[PDB]
Amino acid sequence: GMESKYKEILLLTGLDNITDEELDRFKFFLSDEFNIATGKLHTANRIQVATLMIQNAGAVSAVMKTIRIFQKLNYMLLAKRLQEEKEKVDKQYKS
Amino acid sequence: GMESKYKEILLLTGLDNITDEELDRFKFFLSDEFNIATGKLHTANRIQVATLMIQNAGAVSAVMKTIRIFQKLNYMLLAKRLQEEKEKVDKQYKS
Amino acid sequence: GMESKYKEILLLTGLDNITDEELDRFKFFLSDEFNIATGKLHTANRIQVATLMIQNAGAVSAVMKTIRIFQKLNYMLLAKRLQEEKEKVDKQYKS
Amino acid sequence: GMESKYKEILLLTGLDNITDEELDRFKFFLSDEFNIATGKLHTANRIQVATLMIQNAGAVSAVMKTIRIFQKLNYMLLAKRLQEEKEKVDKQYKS
Amino acid sequence: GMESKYKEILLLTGLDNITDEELDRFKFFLSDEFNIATGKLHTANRIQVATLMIQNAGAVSAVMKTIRIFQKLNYMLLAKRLQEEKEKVDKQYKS
Amino acid sequence: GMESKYKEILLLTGLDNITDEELDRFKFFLSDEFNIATGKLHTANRIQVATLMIQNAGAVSAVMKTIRIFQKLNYMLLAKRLQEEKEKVDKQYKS
Amino acid sequence: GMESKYKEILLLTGLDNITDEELDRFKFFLSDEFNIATGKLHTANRIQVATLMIQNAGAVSAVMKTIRIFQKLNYMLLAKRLQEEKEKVDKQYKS
Amino acid sequence: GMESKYKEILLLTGLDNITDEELDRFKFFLSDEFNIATGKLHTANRIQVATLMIQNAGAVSAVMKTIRIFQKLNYMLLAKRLQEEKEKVDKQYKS
Amino acid sequence: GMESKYKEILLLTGLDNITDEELDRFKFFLSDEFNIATGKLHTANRIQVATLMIQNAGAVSAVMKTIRIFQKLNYMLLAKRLQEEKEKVDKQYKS
Amino acid sequence: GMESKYKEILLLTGLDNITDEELDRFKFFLSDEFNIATGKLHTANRIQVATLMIQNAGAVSAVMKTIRIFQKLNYMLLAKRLQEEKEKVDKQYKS
Amino acid sequence: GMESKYKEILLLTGLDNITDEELDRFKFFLSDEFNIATGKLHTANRIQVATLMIQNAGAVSAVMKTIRIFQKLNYMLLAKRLQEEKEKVDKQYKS
Amino acid sequence: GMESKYKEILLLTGLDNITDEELDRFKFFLSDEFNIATGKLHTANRIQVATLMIQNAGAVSAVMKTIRIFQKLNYMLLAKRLQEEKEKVDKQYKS
Amino acid sequence: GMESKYKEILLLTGLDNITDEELDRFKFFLSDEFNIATGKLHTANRIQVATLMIQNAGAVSAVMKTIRIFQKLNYMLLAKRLQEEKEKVDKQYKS
Amino acid sequence: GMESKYKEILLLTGLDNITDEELDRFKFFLSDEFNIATGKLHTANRIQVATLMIQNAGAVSAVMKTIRIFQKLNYMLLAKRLQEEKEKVDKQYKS
Amino acid sequence: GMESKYKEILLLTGLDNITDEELDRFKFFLSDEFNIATGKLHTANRIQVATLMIQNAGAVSAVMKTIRIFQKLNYMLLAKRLQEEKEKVDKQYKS
Amino acid sequence: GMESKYKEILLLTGLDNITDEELDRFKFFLSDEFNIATGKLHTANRIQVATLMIQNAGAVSAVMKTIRIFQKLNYMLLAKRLQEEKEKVDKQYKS
Amino acid sequence: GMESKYKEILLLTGLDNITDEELDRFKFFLSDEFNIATGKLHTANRIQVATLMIQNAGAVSAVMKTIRIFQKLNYMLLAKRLQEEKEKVDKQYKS
Amino acid sequence: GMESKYKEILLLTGLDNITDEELDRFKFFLSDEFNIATGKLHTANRIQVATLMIQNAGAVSAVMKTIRIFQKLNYMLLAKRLQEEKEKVDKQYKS
Amino acid sequence: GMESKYKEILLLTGLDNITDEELDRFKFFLSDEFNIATGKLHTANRIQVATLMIQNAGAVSAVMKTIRIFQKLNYMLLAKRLQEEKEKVDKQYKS
Amino acid sequence: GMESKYKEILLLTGLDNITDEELDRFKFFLSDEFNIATGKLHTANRIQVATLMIQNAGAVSAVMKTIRIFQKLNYMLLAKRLQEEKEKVDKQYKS
Amino acid sequence: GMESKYKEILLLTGLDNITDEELDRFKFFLSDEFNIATGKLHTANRIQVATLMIQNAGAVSAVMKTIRIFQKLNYMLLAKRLQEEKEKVDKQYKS
Repeated sequence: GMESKYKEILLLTGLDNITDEELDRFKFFLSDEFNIATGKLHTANRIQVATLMIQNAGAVSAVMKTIRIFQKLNYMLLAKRLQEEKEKVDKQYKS
Repeated sequence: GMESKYKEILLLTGLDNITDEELDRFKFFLSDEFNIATGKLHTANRIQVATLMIQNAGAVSAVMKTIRIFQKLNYMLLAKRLQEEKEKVDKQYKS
Repeated sequence: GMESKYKEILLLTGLDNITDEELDRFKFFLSDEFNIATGKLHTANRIQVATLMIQNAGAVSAVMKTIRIFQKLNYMLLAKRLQEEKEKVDKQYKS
Repeated sequence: GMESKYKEILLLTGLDNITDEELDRFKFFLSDEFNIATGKLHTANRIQVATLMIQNAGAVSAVMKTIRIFQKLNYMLLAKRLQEEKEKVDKQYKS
Repeated sequence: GMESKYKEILLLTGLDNITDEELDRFKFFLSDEFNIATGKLHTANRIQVATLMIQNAGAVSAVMKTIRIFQKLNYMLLAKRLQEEKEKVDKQYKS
Repeated sequence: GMESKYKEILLLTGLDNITDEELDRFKFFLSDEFNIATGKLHTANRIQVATLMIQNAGAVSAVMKTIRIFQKLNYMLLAKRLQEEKEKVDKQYKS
Repeated sequence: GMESKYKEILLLTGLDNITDEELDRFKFFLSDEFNIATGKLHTANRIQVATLMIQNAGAVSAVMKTIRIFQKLNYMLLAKRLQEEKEKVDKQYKS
Repeated sequence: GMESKYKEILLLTGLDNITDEELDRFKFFLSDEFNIATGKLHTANRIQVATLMIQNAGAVSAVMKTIRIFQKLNYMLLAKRLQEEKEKVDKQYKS
Repeated sequence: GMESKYKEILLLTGLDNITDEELDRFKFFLSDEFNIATGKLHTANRIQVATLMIQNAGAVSAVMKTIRIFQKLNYMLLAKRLQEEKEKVDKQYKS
Repeated sequence: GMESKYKEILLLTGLDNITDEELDRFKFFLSDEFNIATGKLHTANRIQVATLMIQNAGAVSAVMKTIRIFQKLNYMLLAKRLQEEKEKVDKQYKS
Repeated sequence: GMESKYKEILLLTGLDNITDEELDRFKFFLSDEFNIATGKLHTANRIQVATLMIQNAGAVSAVMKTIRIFQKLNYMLLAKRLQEEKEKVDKQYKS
Repeated sequence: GMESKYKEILLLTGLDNITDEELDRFKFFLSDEFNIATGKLHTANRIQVATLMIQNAGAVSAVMKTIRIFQKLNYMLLAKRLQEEKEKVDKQYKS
Repeated sequence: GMESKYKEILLLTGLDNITDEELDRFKFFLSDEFNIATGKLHTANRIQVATLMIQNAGAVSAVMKTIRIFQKLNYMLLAKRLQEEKEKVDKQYKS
Repeated sequence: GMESKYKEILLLTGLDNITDEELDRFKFFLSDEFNIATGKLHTANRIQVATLMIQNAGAVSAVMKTIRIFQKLNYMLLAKRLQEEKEKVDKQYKS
Repeated sequence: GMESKYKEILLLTGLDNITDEELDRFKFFLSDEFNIATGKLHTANRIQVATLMIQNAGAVSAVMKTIRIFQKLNYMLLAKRLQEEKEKVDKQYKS
Repeated sequence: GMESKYKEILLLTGLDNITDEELDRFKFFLSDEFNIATGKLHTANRIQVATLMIQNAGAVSAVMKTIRIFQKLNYMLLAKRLQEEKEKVDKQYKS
Repeated sequence: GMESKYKEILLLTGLDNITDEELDRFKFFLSDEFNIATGKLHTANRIQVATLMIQNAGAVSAVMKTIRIFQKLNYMLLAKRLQEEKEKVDKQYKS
Repeated sequence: GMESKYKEILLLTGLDNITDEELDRFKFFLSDEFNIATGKLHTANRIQVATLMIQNAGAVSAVMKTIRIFQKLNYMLLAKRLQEEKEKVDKQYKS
Repeated sequence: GMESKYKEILLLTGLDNITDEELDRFKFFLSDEFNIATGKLHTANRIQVATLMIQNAGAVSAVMKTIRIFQKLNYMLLAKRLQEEKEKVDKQYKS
Repeated sequence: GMESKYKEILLLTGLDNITDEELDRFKFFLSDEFNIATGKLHTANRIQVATLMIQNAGAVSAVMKTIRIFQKLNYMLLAKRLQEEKEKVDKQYKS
Repeated sequence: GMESKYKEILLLTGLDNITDEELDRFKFFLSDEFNIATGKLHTANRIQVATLMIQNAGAVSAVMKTIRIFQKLNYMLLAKRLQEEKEKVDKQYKS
């Protein structure tokens, strides 16, 4: 169930709140944290980006490295919100 | 039929009468009343904004929260007009 | 033959004269007059919109409800032109 | 007959009213409610999605979990409409 | 001879005018009107679908239930055309 | 007579409702429940598959293990339908 | 002479109109109505099947049980046609 | 010799120019013009179809009813070509 | 000499032009026109079939009942050819 | 040879010079001039459209009705070019 | 009389229900249970096989070893049926 | 070749020399000289405007009516230049 | 020896190079050139076809009429090759 | 050997370098140069197309008419390449 | 029983969760781990791929090398899931 | 008795588990291990193949060379299963 | 090799250096130099434009007419650069 | 033994690694290297193709001409692999 | 003794290695080398064929003409093997 | 093993990192380095492109010419990365 | 890791701090330092500009030539900041 909650955190809170140019910055910094080939990243939307991130690193490190890339882009609000949702889920299932 | 009348109130009277900068203020205050992800709000036009509002909260609370956000922006004329159209429709179908 | 004339009225006079944003308003008000599922309306062009309207309500009520939706959008010129073409065809075949 | 009515609710009201990107979000959240292998979900259309949902969980829990996934995606209008149609059918055959 | 005319109505007017996705919707709603096993419906074309419908319910109830399923799919134009052809044949041989 | 009813359940309800790829999955899981040599399973159709299953395990355990393999393939609808038909026949002749 | 007419009904109308897979379904359901050993049914053609049916139950119960097995296979058209030919012969010689 | 020329017209001009799906439509409309049992039509190729048509109605009415069925399928080009070849042969031997 | 000509008509034109399955249909319908015991018909070839037909009914009624059985099997071409050869011989010796 | 020249006029000059949306308008107006079932028109390309037009009305009336439909779509340049090529071929072979 | 009943069990229930390839498997496993020379088994039919089995081991051990060879071939249905008939005869005459 | 020269006159001299607001005036006066649907004019650039003008009236009347619309907008310099280029081409090819 | 060379031409070059469907076309056109009864042609292979052709018309007219039937089937390559081999043998023994 | 070189020219240089839509144009223009029945052309691939062309006109006129059809489709590069390879082979064996 | 559990792991968890393009990558990397001839891999589906893998290396090394190839394709989620299911089965039967 | 057990291993485990194409590969590699004339191998089934192998090399070397040929065909699963059954029988009778 | 160098000149130097609106001007002037149907030009990118130009006129006249069209559009810099690269290649291979 | 090794090279390495369309190209080029009649090549599989090649030219020239035909089809990898296996066998037995 | 060795060469190596269709080709070419009446060849098996060949020409010319007929059928492998065995026997007894 | 490493370099590092338009440029420059027919390149994806490159030139020259084509497209980063991976593998296995 | 740090320097410090007109000056001076085709530069944003710079020259020379172009534009502050970040990274990883 923690997989599903990290899917909702990653897609619904994280990727849905960034704009299109911010999505292009995010795809510009995916290849330095994930070892994902950029040739399918180049035209992906938010759902395919979440599918490549969860598929290529797991949901836990997908959300954690999403926080890391959002801190690379100086998006302190969204990184703070993903840490709040992530700690609510870690409180939810790790306790 | 009340759904269609609230669609005409929301799009035709409400959103079509605000300008582009006023639309950007409106999108700036959508996220505090609707729980809509802003990443698709950022480049939406009036029709897509009405589609996200009606889709994400229903037409009744969409128009009512439109009145509320227009009162947050001190647009007393448009909020008064949406209350007039809304009470004409509530008189039309609720009686 | 009246089917073909109402096809020419609907596509050639009606839908071809509205712009793209006006087409999006038109698709925003199709679901309140036609019981058409919007999931295929969302990316349709004018030909597919005319195909769904004629397919889902017939050409006669398709053109008549096109006049009705154009009067919902306050497009009095195009609604007047569709009534002129529609009465020329009704004069043509109904007499 | 309740199977057929839940088929009409699921395909006609539920899946036909969501767009293509919303369908991709829906497929992104099918695997957390259904235990359906995603490799055939990835290129399915609405009919094949309804066939996998009804085939893999039954029509009743298919429509009920459709309401649940639509509430995960914050689609309160479509979830409300599926609850209205579902309660009309449960009133129709359960009474 | 009425069998042959209902074959021409069913295949030529009815099934040949629906598209491929509409054929998949039609096959999705065959099992609720015909008691036909879907395992051979899944890859059938229009001719094999007409053969299973006429074979499994007769041509008269095949065309009549084709009108019924087309009214389930909100295809009012094709259902109206099948009622026009069906009443021309019933006028042709029943009178 | 119970042999004939389980033949109608197995062939008519069970095997006729699965598609061709689902039949290939079913043949892929026959060898783990039946001790049937796969060399004649590889090109069999539904009738020859039913003949090898009834011939190699009897009709009762053929239908019961059909329910078991359909539950291995997560086909809850068809397994539920075979349990409904099987309990109608067990009610029919065992009572 | 009624024997010859039931031979023409059974072979010419009944068995010649079913296909090869339908013939295999028919042979799959012969053993539940006729007490015929299946070891010679397995490779028979339509003429040998008619010879075993007429030889093992008579032509009258052969055609009547052919109608019964065709109603087991949901072949309502062919069962209706065999009842029409059978009642034309029973009208022909029984009156 | 007219038999051989109508064989060349039927097989070489008529049946060889229709595709496979058009052949299945043709077999779907053979049973309404020829009184041929469909159970051997179902898997026949063009040569066996020509053999059943010439065998069951003669070559002259075989080609003439081929023109009639091609006009049922709205194949005006092939029906026109078969009338041209048929009138060249009737000019060839009838004069 | 008319006996020899009807032998050539029966064996050379009639029985040699039907195939093996058509020969089995012919043997299936010999017992209704000839009062021939089928136990020697079951493995006969065309020459032994002609010997039993000419031996058991004479050559004239053998060829005439061959035309009758070929019209029972809807073989209008071969029945027409046997009537043409039979009328050439009846013209040859009866005039 | 005039058939081949009208094929080159129809495919090479006529259909190859219209764009994809213009092809969809053309398919939208094929059903009013040709009695072609639209269910195969819906996904056809230019070659299959030319095959259905030449197959269903002949090449001469195919090109002439192509000029007529291009004049329905106000494509005066392409209709003028098809009349120029058509009159060059009619000058070529009719004189 | 028990000899005759075991003859009816062996030939009528046992050997008549196996197919030709199953008969060849049965002959392939006769030489390991009966000490029968295979040179006359190689072209025998079911009657000659039953004659060699009853002649070479008696009817009782013929039927019992038939059950044993059918259990070698995993034919649990036919072995179960031969045990049912064998126990009906042993109940019939041994009690 | 005169078609190409009028294309160079229309696009290169005529439409490329007017500004964006002048292009919007030009599109505002296209519908009174060309019978072009304005819904695609509304967002066209100079190349698409030239394509709709040449496509919908030919190059000769396209350039001549371009001169006429430029004289409606009081653009005497550009209308004079298009008459100079047009008379250089008419001198070039008409003499 | 010319008989043997025409046997090698007919079987080895002619009949061995045509496929199975082409062999069925060839058998479909044997009866118009050879007066061979088709009832043994229907299941013959290439060797039996060559035996009936050489037996029923001689090897010389067998190969020459093979060229003629191959020219009826528009097989210009194989007819050209049989004319080349036939003229090599006629050069070989006729000179 | 010239046959083999023209096979390599036709298949390897000619047909392998055209795409799928270009192959459909090529099949659309085969019937005007070859007298090949289109019913087997409709689903052929490049190898079967080369087999029908070489089989129905020889390799020399097959390649030469391939150049002619490629010049009908304005494929000057591939027609030039086939003329270069064809003249290299004609230089190779004709000199 | 461990064979059956590794079949369910390989087909149900492993191959059913990868998409079609991912299946083509998987087939692209089968030949480097299995010594399987690719000529039958090229058009196989998931069931035939699982049959060739289990047939050509056993189920244990089939699943283990499936994990290895999924780690070659950087599919860490599916490789982790196959290691979880594989260790649940090794815990299930190895302990 | 070891002869009978190796017969059950060879036919039941070995040859019955390979498919038809795998049987043709097996027959393709029989002649390199057995000195069996292939002219009777070419149309044999599994029982006749087992009869020629046991007849021509004995059951022990028949099963052992079956393992060897299955290892030539890279069928490691079936070769492993035949070694398991062979070592169970060698444990059974050699100890 | 000169073909490859003119491909690099045309795509890399010529078409890659023009913008999107300049590409639309270029496509607007392709039809006056190439006899290319514009219906596939309308949505092509630079690679498909280069493929249609090289395919429809050869690489040499493709680059030379590219220089000519660039001089029609007054692009003296790019036409000068294509003449410089073209003369470097003509110096490279023509000397 | 060299015959067996060249059989394993030809079937296992050579023909099993080419796909089905590549097999059809291979059969298209067999007739230019082997003097094999194509009428049995047309429906052969890889085993029958290897049987005709080894039967009609020997295994040594079969593998060597397989390398030659694979170099005609530009399959440098498979031709290189067959030369590697062929030189391993020639090293194995020729030294 | 040379008679016996040529019997073993002819029957065991030569005739036993050809298939049934190849035996029919061989019988088709026996009459051109042996002056054997074909009426007993038509149903002979390999042993009776060897008996007629050795009886009608001696064993030496029987084997030598067997090589000659196998070279007529392009069976270079079997002709080479018969020459190898024949030269081993001629080395065995002639030296 | 070097073949597998160059497969991983070519597909995983090289082709997966280029986008779709870059893939179309790559396919535009494949025909100048590989002698691959472009008709199957035109719709290939990255896996089929890698299969044609490795199949048509080997993996070593496939990767090396991939570096060469990437240097033709000025992709210095990807060419540098393929040289780094290629030298890591050449260090891995060549040392 | 130095690649990622130079990506953050180039995009985050360098390109994000210049305005839109300064970005147009930067694109105006990219073609003199990078050999990048300007046709895709013309509408690129900062992310696509960074992708073309890093893709076309590497990250190190991308940042260094960014400093060089910023010194061409007299942007001494941003060039100084990029030298400070670049020397912090060169201190970070080069020491």
